[PDB]
Amino acid sequence: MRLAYVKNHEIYGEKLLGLTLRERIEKTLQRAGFDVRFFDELSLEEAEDYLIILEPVLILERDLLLEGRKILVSDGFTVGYFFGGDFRTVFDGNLQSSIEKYLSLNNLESYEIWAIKLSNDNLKTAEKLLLSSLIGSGSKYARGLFAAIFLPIARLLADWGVSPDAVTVVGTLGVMAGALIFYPMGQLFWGTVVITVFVFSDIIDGLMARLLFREGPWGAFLDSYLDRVGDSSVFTGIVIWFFLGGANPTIAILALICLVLSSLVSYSKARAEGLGLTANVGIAERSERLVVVLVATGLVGLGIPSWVLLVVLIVLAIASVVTIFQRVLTVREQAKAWTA
Amino acid sequence: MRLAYVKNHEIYGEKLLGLTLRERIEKTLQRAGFDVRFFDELSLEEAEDYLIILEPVLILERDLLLEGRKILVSDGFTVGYFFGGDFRTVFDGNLQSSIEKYLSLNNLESYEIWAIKLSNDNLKTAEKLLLSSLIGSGSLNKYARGLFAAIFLPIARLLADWGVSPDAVTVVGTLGVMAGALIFYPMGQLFWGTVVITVFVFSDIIDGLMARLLFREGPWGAFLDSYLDRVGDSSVFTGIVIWFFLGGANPTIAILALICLVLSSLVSYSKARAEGLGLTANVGIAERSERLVVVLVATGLVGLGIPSWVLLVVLIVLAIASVVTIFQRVLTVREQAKAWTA
Ligand SMILES: [Mg+2]
Ligand SMILES: [Mg+2]
Ligand SMILES: [Mg+2]
Ligand SMILES: [Mg+2]
Repeated sequence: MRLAYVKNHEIYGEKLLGLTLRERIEKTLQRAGFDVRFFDELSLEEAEDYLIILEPVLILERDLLLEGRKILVSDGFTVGYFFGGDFRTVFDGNLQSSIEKYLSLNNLESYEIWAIKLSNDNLKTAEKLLLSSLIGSGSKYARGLFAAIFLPIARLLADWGVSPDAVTVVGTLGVMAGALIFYPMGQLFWGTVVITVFVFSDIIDGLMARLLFREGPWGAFLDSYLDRVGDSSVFTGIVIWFFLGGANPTIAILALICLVLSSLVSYSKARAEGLGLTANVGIAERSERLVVVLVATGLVGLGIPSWVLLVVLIVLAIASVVTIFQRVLTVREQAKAWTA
Repeated sequence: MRLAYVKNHEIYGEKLLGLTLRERIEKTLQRAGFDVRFFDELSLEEAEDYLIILEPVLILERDLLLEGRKILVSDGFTVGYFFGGDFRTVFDGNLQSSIEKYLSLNNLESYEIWAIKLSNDNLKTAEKLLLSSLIGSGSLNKYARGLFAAIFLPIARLLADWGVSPDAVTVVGTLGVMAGALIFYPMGQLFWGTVVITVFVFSDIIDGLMARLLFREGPWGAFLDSYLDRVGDSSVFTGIVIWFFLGGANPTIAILALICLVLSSLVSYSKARAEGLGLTANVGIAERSERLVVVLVATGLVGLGIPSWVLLVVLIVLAIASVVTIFQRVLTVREQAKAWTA
């Protein structure tokens, strides 16, 4: 059993991005496999590991792995100590004496972590940093600019108490509204701007789920599922429009083939992960495919010749096919390697 | 190291459903984590576990779990003995004496297994039983089940003798379905397309049987079956959609087919992704073969000239069933996740 004692502070009560700093550090430490005890004055319990944080601190590092005794530091600051169970036979109720004694007794290296010391003045800074910590793998210059463009939305939704599931669902309904209503009507441009607007909700729900500590398998599932639904709806709309009012059967056929191939490309990865093996490899990514399809469709909606769309649909189809082939090949390799 | 000694016989060399009985028992014992030694006369080696099979026997039980010393029996028959390492200090070179002495020394309980004693006369029977043990059929009458196994015995024999792999069967079958769906249907031949698809559809059951029979049960097999099954169904709906959007001149049917295509993809993806996440969802009102049956029968009927609204109705009902299936799966995985946090 691992125990972590954190000292109470005045600033731990402040609310940051929907949680308090106290609950946030507590849940953070919980993610590290520690049972958290808040203390004004320490009463030690029998256990194996002891992680002692004194000064108020915001830990920005996502995965913290603590193995063996050591000292926790950020930019010259000492944020906390990690002592083993032996320290229970040391601590006499005086802090510095027991610390310096355990340090004279034990030789410990220094471990670098991503953290910021809390102060009343730098809270804004802390918030900014916290926002920056959520990112990746993202777009690195572009990533920095990126955090800047999606930071206010995440901040706003976090402050209003909006859940990420709500965001995912609303976004998908928006995409469905653009794809299944405007497109069959023959409005390709406005449909495209609606879809494009409500598509970034995937990245939004990821930031909010990460920010609010909710995460989980359900979260991952929902993002993936609704993402699939979204793409399928987009292609469905294209297919419908060009089969009827668009009066272009060949585009409609290519779009339909792309719909099916998309479903199959997603299903390959999903089913593979289901068998316990893995396949992340493919040339075609959801956002890139989305981008080319949306840009082409929008262009055609502004009057660009439809053969551009024909070409892009051909290329996307072929890319989906070779991606499928790649995935099937690597899962084959994995299986045959697993049997041996 | 675990050792299993099986005594050599004249009939072990005979080939049954593509393998010899000898290789079959050896590979069976290999699946149990045993190193197999075939012997005309026993030479014992130092080891931990000793599994001794004397009489020629075809073991029909799939998973055999052996923990601790015990006696192996099938329907009153005693098929073999399981002795520990101590038996190395017993065997003096006589078989019967050391076995009966060790049986007099040690009290071992009796474990029931599914197996059949080999004889020259009953070979046909054995073949039948093995076949019957390998094939599943969902919700089939025991008469219907017997009949079904009876109709696939010649097929299994033929494919086993010709050297055809189960992968070959799955792929060929899927190509057949695709040939029916993406060629005949867009041409406007719904009936013949339907008969092509219906003919090449049973290949799923065939590849399951062959993969089980030839002992290739691995993760690759499951992957390939699932994937090509998805490809097949998607191709079927794709064909329907294409035909009815252009020459079939029925936009509402085409739309219903497209919606069903998407919902099908989503219903499958739900299960695949759920399993990927480590949770499970086997629950839904709709099963693949039943859906296949109603769709194919309706489409074929329309292809023989029956009015297309029948197909419209069946597509609506199938759509709704897919939707509620989606609800069940999403709801239960939600329940599981929320239950997992608690
Ligand atoms: Mg998302
Ligand atoms: Mg996503
Ligand atoms: Mg099969
Ligand atoms: Mg199958």
